[PDB]
Amino acid sequence: NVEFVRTGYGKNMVKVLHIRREGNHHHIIELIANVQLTLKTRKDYLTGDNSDIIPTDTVKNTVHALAKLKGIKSIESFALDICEHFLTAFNHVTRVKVNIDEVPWKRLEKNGVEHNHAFIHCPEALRFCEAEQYLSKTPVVHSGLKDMKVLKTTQTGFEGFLRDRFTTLTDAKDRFFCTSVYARWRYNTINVAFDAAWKAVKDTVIQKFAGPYDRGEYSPSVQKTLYDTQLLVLDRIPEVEEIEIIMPNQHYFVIDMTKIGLSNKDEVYLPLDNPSGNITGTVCRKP
Amino acid sequence: NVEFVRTGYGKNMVKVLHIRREGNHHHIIELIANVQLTLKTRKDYLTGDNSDIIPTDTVKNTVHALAKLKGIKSIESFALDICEHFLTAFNHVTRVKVNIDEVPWKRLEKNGVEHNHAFIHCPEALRFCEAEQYLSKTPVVHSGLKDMKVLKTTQTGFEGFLRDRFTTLTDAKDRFFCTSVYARWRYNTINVAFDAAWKAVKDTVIQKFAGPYDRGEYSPSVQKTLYDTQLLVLDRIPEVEEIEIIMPNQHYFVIDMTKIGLSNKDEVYLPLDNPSGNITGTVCRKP
Amino acid sequence: NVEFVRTGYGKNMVKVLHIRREGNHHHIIELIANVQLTLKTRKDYLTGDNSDIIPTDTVKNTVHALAKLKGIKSIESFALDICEHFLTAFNHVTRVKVNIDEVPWKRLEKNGVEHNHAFIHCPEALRFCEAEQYLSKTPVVHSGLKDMKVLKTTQTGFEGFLRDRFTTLTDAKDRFFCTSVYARWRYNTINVAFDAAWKAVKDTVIQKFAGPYDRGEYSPSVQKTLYDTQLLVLDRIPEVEEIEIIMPNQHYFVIDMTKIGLSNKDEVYLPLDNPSGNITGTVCRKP
Amino acid sequence: NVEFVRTGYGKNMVKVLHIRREGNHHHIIELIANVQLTLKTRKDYLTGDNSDIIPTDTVKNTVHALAKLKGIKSIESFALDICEHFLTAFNHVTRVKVNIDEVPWKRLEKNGVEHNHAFIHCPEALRFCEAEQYLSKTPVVHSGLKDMKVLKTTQTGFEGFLRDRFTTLTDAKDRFFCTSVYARWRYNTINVAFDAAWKAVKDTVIQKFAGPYDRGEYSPSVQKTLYDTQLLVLDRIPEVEEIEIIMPNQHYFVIDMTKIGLSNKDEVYLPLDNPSGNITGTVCRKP
Repeated sequence: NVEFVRTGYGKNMVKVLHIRREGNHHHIIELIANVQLTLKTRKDYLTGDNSDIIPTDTVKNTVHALAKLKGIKSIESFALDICEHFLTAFNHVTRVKVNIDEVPWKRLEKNGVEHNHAFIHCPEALRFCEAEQYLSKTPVVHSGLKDMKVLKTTQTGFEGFLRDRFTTLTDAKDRFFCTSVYARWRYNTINVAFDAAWKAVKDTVIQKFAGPYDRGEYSPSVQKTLYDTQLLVLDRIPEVEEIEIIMPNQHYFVIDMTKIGLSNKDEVYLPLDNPSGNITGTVCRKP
Repeated sequence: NVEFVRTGYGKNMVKVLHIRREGNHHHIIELIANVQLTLKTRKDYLTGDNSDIIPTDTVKNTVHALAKLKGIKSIESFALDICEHFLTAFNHVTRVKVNIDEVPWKRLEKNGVEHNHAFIHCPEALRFCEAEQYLSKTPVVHSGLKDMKVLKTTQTGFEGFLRDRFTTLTDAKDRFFCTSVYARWRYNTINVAFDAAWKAVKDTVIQKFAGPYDRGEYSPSVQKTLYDTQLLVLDRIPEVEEIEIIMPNQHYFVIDMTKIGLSNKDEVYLPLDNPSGNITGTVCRKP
Repeated sequence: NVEFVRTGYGKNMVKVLHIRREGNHHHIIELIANVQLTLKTRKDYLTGDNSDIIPTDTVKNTVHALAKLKGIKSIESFALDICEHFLTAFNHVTRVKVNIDEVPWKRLEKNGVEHNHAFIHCPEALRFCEAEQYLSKTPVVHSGLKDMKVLKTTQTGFEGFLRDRFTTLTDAKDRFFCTSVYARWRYNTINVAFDAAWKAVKDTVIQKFAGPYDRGEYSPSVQKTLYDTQLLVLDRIPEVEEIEIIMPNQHYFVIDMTKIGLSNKDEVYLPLDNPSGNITGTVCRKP
Repeated sequence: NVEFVRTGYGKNMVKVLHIRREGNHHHIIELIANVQLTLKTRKDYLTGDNSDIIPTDTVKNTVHALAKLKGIKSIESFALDICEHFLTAFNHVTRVKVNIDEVPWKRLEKNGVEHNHAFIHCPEALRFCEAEQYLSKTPVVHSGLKDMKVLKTTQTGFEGFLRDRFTTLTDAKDRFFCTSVYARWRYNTINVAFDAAWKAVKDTVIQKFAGPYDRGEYSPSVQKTLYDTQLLVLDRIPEVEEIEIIMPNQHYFVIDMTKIGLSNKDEVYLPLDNPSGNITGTVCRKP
């Protein structure tokens, strides 16, 4: 024979919007939710016995209901509520994992004035989270951002690297740096101001990336920029225990025009989709 | 036997970023361009004669070159320069059409302070344009916006429609209205303040959709909203001669939970991707 | 001040699958349909009067309904039925347009035996159609194929073209030719064997592109290959009156490796997404 | 303060096509590659020291060069060569992980003869792999298939499930089953006939999904179909050690037409993108 390494089932792509009407003032949150369950029994896989299966339509129905019953403050707490539900409202469930994405609605805003009930879509950075809980254990939550495409046109360089027989790249004291940042962090407590924690992380990444809006900040290696950002998050948000960052390097190359008799000294650039540099890192607090 | 009704060829997906730097204060524009040429001879089609063909690679080189030589003030004027170039540098080109999309870079901004050289991607709406010119004739420019996703949670209704065998819909005094607006307008002259124009059209659409940030504005049929915005655009911008608008109705339905013994008082909603209402309209000035 | 040039509304992305079970042998057709209606009255746009509006939900319901009632033999005939219905079941509808996309289900098959009820998704090319009819007029049908990606590794060249100030490209005796074909043709009668005609066009396109299967056939100009195919379709199918073809030129370049001291003698190629050649043409029968 | 958990960097989306010409017979492989390296030194993150950095542009060139130098027989073998190189041509590299996706070119074929140099795109299923190697250690290869959309119109059901407060679903003896299979397996030796292994796994999955092309095989639970496929994969291919399979449930629901006074007798269906059932599992050989 064989041996199970891992099982799970659930409903994916459960889209939902929750509204809270105050005055004429509406609060809105829309997300796409994915829930996975692990069972104590594997008779479902072994012999096709369905008697312990919560039907995927039902888990769909449950997410909708919990939205009504518990309400939705943040994507994280909702995830935690879904988790706790499947672990306490049932007995044969050993593990539940919720991954949800938030739909980036932004309240319409004419300088300081905010519309009571109109919103526009602004994918600046995309918010997501995950909450995973084992039966009778304290839950684990990750939060993160993705697709934050930022661009700086100077105060970046790359020099003094290893040259080998396959190397053709020449040194550069100045070059574009364009990325689409992805970040994912684990919390040390279930007790966090999630909305606020999130904002802080985001603001940190953009900040160490851009530096002072005046003179900028020179960055000599995206590795070092990446590490410096990690450390800054860990100081500002004590409840973050671990942080992972992915920074693609989406290239803009100066178009050489000598073969057509023009001298293009860094006016016109060719944005190149593929391929792309990729720079990663995951750091945690010394236990 | 047969007859040509229409020919064209060129290069598509020509990406470019043009930068203009004042020391540490940098200005940028990035776009994706498509250009098409029509030739006087069809010997290329009839007999495979390449004697009159301007290679697509040359069209690419040219878009690159003109970006350096002419600079890029707007995606529209860039579009007009490409049209003019191929009609005057050659004798046998009868028509040229350039369709271009702007990559929506936004200068980074915190609390009134704006970064000298850093950008974020937050597409309220995506900008695009077209310029089409025949030999020795005056060129025609269209400009437009797309993928502007907006949501209204109230101040919309839909009642008093026709019932037939297939109608199941009941009257509604109040409901969500969500759309992803697309608009395209033909200018009556090449003499336009393009940046201010495009923004003016956008702001008009958002303002008429949302209404006052105080109370909103009721709309009984999206057709009328569509029509009203058209008229409003024709008042606000004299150089616009014709305007087309497509408004999807991307649906948000109140989830019935009675089958699970809960009463959902318009709190939790189901976003439904497909299908979607589609309401279009095209209006021009009466000569 | 103003004047309508064009109006229309409807429901889009209406997905539907129809099944016809004879023995244990199931026949299936799945499509995504979008229908647009034009009304005699414009009081809906002008004054928010909905009394002539056939609700888009009803348009949705009707497409589901006609499917049961008329059944679905082809997307073209279904499109024609939708047309006929809205024109004959109402009097205030002046125009209806149905554009349909077909989901490329292919019956599962191992060694000549065909599963009675299992299917796999292998979109060699994607099929679509359009039907447009004016009140009490004879309808017009278009059919076409899209996203048919094919590649040749030889028997193509591009020499004897124009050099101008911006040309850098040299003669090429041999090169890859890769495209993603789009074709769209109008029938001169509603009386067509649609499944057979469509297949005929497709086979013509690939055959004139690729064959004979041994040594292939040299083509000196993509313009000419496109054209010869237009003539071959017009010879094989008397009911096609007009045909349009678009062929992107998706580039594969031999990677120059001399700068790293290797000689790449046309072994390793760079597939490049952007930019792309584009070659178009529309010819019709000499009336 | 802190301590590293995981570092890595490289080039992503490296596209490559390798051609091998015999007679008139051309062989082709087109793939897209991702390479990640881990270094012994962390001076790069700590202080922005680049003296140990192999530039991503170099990794791109290395990949290109290796395609020419070593050739490309399978995407797995190419992956292993890239691993091998960076670990042996250098000293400071502690780990390399390469991920490759294959572009599904299929040789064009009519009436028993196969074209010598023409291909068409039929992603029946999409192939991919991963090779990860630590310095001086034995490398690990995973391979997989994805986006295999298969559909059956009968021989599936779902009954005898667990009921709770949020359940509305009723027993169902017969229903459509549409999935888009994803499977990924680890080999216990890097010494494998990859092309055949791949193919066997693929055919096994479509095999067990459809049952006999005559009567099908009744299936009561995708968990069992899932598990059943996993064991047949492990018995037919001794070199796969662990197997992961994910199967979405892309729903096709019978359209109730009674509210418009029709009986839709399991003829017409609504395909639903969202939400989707999801059933996963990972089983391995017991050590």
